[PDB]
Amino acid sequence: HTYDYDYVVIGGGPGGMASAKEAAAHGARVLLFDYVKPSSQGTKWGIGGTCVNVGCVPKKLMHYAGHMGSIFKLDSKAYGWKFDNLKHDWKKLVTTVQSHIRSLNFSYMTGLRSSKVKYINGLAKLKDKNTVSYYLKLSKEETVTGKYILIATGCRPHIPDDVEGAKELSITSDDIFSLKKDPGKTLVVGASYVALECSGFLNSLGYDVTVAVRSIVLRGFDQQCAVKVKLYMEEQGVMFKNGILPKKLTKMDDKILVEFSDKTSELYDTVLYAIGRKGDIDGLNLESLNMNVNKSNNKIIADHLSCTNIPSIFAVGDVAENVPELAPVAIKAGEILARRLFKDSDEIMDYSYIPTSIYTPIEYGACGYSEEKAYELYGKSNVEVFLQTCLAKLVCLKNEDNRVIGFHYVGPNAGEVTQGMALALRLKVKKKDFDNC
Amino acid sequence: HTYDYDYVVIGGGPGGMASAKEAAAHGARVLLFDYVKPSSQGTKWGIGGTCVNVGCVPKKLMHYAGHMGSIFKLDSKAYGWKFDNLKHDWKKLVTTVQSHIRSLNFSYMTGLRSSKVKYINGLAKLKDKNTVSYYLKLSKEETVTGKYILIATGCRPHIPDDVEGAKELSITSDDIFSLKKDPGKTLVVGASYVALECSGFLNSLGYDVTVAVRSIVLRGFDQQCAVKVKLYMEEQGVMFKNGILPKKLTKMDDKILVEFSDKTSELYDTVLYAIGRKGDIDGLNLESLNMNVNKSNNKIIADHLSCTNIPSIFAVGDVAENVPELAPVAIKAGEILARRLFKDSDEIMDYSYIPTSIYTPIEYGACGYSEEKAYELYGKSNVEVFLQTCLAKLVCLKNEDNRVIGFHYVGPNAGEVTQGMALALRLKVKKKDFDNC
Ligand SMILES: Cc1cc2nc3c(=O)[nH]c(=O)nc-3n(C[C@H](O)[C@H](O)[C@H](O)COP(=O)(O)OP(=O)(O)OC[C@H]3O[C@@H](n4cnc5c(N)ncnc54)[C@H](O)[C@@H]3O)c2cc1C
Ligand SMILES: Cc1cc2nc3c(=O)[nH]c(=O)nc-3n(C[C@H](O)[C@H](O)[C@H](O)COP(=O)(O)OP(=O)(O)OC[C@H]3O[C@@H](n4cnc5c(N)ncnc54)[C@H](O)[C@@H]3O)c2cc1C
Repeated sequence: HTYDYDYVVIGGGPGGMASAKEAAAHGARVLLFDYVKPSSQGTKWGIGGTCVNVGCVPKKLMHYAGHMGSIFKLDSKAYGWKFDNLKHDWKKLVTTVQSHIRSLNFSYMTGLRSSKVKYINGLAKLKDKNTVSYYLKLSKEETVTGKYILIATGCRPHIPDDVEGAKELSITSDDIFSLKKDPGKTLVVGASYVALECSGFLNSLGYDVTVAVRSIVLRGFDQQCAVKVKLYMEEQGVMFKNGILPKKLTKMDDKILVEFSDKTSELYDTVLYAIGRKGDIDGLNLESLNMNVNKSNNKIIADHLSCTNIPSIFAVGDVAENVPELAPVAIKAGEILARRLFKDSDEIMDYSYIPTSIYTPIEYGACGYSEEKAYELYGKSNVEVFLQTCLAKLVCLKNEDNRVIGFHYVGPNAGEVTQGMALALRLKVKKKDFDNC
Repeated sequence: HTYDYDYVVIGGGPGGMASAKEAAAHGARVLLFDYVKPSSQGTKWGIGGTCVNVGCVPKKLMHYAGHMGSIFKLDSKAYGWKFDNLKHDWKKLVTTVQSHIRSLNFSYMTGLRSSKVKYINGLAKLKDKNTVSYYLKLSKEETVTGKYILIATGCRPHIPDDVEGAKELSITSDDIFSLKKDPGKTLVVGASYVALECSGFLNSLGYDVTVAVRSIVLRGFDQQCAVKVKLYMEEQGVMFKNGILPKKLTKMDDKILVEFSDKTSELYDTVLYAIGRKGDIDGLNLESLNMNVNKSNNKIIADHLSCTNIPSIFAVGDVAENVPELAPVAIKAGEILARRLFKDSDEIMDYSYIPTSIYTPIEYGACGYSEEKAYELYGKSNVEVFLQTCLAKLVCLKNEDNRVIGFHYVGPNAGEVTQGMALALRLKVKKKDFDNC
């Protein structure tokens, strides 16, 4: 009618993509934007967003490389295997990782045209409630109109501005997976699942890794398991600086001089910041429409309907506040919105009992409620916990037939196990059913 | 005062163990026998039964050894890991395996007395409805009386008697996990999940294996997958002799000349039989009490309640007919019987939806009815199938909301995936649930 496109998505990640290929799968004409702003270290990559280029894919691949070395050094010789001169080539791992990422970048290209979604390689910005201005990447504007707009820009790794040298001298998850030079003696700053996973496979590869955590590691997860992971990581050679953080970074002849709140200065080889990520919003001119944005984390504020502060606009994925930063949790929410918008669907997003799996030296799969968080919502009185690397932790409700609220496992292949249990939780499994299984 | 014991258990395997302890855990005077008759190659072992000494445990340890290699060969180098002079010491592996097996041997021993279950290391024989005779291990016979008697003697590998030289020249699973000398060029006769697993890890270790099958592999599971597993094993270097079996085995300078039905005669270093296992009942004197036994496999015929024709005697584990040969399936079955007997329990053993995992080169975990099993039971119009190393087979009912009845996954970690999804099936999952997951 009087709109260039019915569906104008901003961001080519799993979410934005997942929704586009869905809106076009129901007739609607969809225009999709995706442009990778270079990292703080000038690193760039192809179409696919975070998960593919600097997330799940490269992360898991790296992990595997680290797990091999771990298997060789711990078990290999005990199981009758004999080998000589065991060494690891960093550049070989990267070339393999980056090679695979590129074969996906192309695999996703030939995917858009197949779904017939007009893809433009340019960074977009909000011109008007129904209009989207953009720059094709030289900068000359080009405007477009759409019946509905989706914001799926996700987030980008956060680096502190108050810390002198941090921004310029350190790297992030954005750079590590395509890093040319050897990581060398590495300092990892943060306690996220990313921070521990990175310092996790770096240590397994045989690097001098050191993690600086302000307070706790894996905040948001069950802390009885979090502590077991940290202890294990410490036994494997990962050293933690508890309560100490970098105050300033200085260059010293191809080495980084890090000064901690400790007043202690230990010069490292590579500094990696993984203190969290904040939504990529600053370039979307949102103040011009007074959108509901969370200042703390820079995310769009979205109701479960996925509707924004403005009726015309929507938000899905890592940009939405309180929405778990997972590839799958982002794909579905995008699928549903497409049906809500173009198939007159009545289904709404389900954010409960989604399983996450941290790929640390010792894996930690989690689905449902933490123990402590289950106490806040239901109280110790009404919450019962059971144990049942063969450790498993089941958190269930006292008052309603010990129905399982949460499930946590710190063991080999936790990712695999937790995924199955996740479906059992949705079917409202109960301890009764477990012991009798 | 009537009998010497309240409970007399013949068999020290998983089933016998689990039961005796559960019986003693509720106030019953329990006597338990266990005596490992030497293999056809004179191989003997400590207390714990099959799973521990010549089953699950060792099998899994061996597989893991082979798996390492497979990682070295296939993936190691691609991930930046370099090394020299890769070799495998068979002896080192057995000493590691056997060491662990012995650590368990002692664990269980100290466990029984810890649960106060009078244990005799003698092989038993039925004297009458509630009297058991046994011989210490010259001979003397000691009788003992019991209110309830349980037989849990499991099975032992089968070697054909019609084939000349087989019994004397060839080996079985009883032998391999403690084999002094190298297996060398190995011929594995049979297609059982044991048959494939063994030839699998032997192959992964780097031996010249050869599997002679009658017709099909893994009869009883979903053939669609059984074909995948065979194909993959072939690509990995396993040679299958289809529809060709040995008709005679001859000795020759430390090698064995195997003459096949093919009219072809080739020579191997080691010939392993895994064509199936038959219940160890022959020496129980059961035919004295006209027991109901399945003639083809020498198994006791069991009640849903684990009852024989003789109400004073019960049967559990692997000796019972149509009872799946899994360590867990024998424990739960042996623990219910105990409660049933000594704690007036009204509970019955459920056999449906029990998960198995085949540790072949490519793992294949299964749970629920097979595709052919489903059809014959429910009908093709009634049943629909859905397919997801990333592919899973779902066999669900058309008529009742596509409730899953069979889950088959051939992948990296089938065991884990199958285990989890197993519980889901018991909760009566639907394809509708899976799609939503
Ligand atoms: C190291 C790491 C490991 C992870 N591992 C896992 C895992 O194992 N499993 C899991 O489920 N999740 C994992 N995640 C999280 C997962 O990657 C994200 O939650 C998922 O990618 C969400 O995608 P999204 O569409 O919401 O945002 P994104 O995937 O980040 O997509 C946003 C895209 O839009 C583009 N863009 C941004 N701004 C603009 C603009 N204004 N104009 C045009 N284009 C723009 C960006 O280039 C970006 O590529 C991991 C994350 C990280 C960092
Ligand atoms: C190679 C192999 C691999 C396997 N892997 C797995 C697996 O991975 N997972 C799984 O769940 N299951 C596995 N199984 C099956 C599992 O081992 C059995 O199903 C389980 O051990 C059942 O034990 P049971 O107590 O019923 O009998 P058994 O374990 O065989 O116990 C019977 C015991 O009684 C003793 N006995 C026999 N006669 C007498 C006598 N008259 N007097 C005194 N004692 C006697 C025998 O010496 C024997 O030790 C495997 C089996 C094999 C052969």
